[PDB]
Amino acid sequence: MFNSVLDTIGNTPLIRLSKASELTGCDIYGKAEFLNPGQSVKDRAALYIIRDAEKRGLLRPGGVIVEGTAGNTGIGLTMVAKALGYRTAIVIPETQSQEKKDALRLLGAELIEVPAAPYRNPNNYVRLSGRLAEQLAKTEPNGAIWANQFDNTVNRQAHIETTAQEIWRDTNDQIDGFVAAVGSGGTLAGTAIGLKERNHNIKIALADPHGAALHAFYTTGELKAEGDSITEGIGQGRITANLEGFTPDFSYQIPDAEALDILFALVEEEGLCLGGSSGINIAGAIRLAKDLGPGHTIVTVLCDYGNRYQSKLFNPAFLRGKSLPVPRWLEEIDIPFEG
Repeated sequence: MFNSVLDTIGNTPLIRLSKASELTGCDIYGKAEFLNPGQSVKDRAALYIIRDAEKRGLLRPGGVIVEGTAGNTGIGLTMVAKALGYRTAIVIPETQSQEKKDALRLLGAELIEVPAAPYRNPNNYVRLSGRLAEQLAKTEPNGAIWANQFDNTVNRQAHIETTAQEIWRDTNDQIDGFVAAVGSGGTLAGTAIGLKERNHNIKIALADPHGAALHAFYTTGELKAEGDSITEGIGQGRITANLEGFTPDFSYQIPDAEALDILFALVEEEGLCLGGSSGINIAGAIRLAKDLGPGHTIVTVLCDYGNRYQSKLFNPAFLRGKSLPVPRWLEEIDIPFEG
């Protein structure tokens, strides 16, 4: 029933979050986007972006897709590209986890590592990937397109047409609230459009880590960032094109300790080891449940696995340096060798 791995993208299950549901008197669920074949939520935008470039005649067999990505979008793009007969040129900051870079080279991406840089600096990997697409388009006979996830609204469109419909159908029209953190804004803005189209009374919440500017913008009008977060995949300092015209009904600023407490307990109590953005998202789902009151159904997103972030998110020495909680179980049996 599946002609290729592309047919396994999406249609992900809702997993009940036991301790969060018990604490709030609500039914809280996390959408298991980590069960996508590329192992993250980004498979959805990756498919839609490449299909859009095809339908517009911008990609011909053997063409190249260029993207500035911290990793997940690169993995999703290269998987879809190889299945459909295209190539990828991936600009990634050199600071990202080795596990992510290896996955990209194993899948066949052409990998270009650059130093980390704030968006203000033109050598920021996103702005730089735009100029790389412009450069390669001059010499690629089969096309060279800029995926441009942050500002290509086909990203948002993927979540309008798939994520929101799956959530609407899987909760049997009973969902009361949806909450997610923002990177490009595709997940939150797109799911919100699709959910509110189905029921304008659904409440939408932003979950924002320290060091992002979006909570301040929506609540005070100022794009002001304070502190920093060790979570990765999220944290946005400008209104991207995917965020254009979006306003959340609730907005929460989640400190790292709150998200990590949830993540560490989820490993031990519920057998789930998830990335930093999932801790921010579940923390926001609990906040939303408290504002709505008991008896409601809330859905958030479990964006990727915790594996790829062990050296920081689950590292005692690194966490202690930032005064963050430490996984208790990472803090002497006689082996019964014979002879």
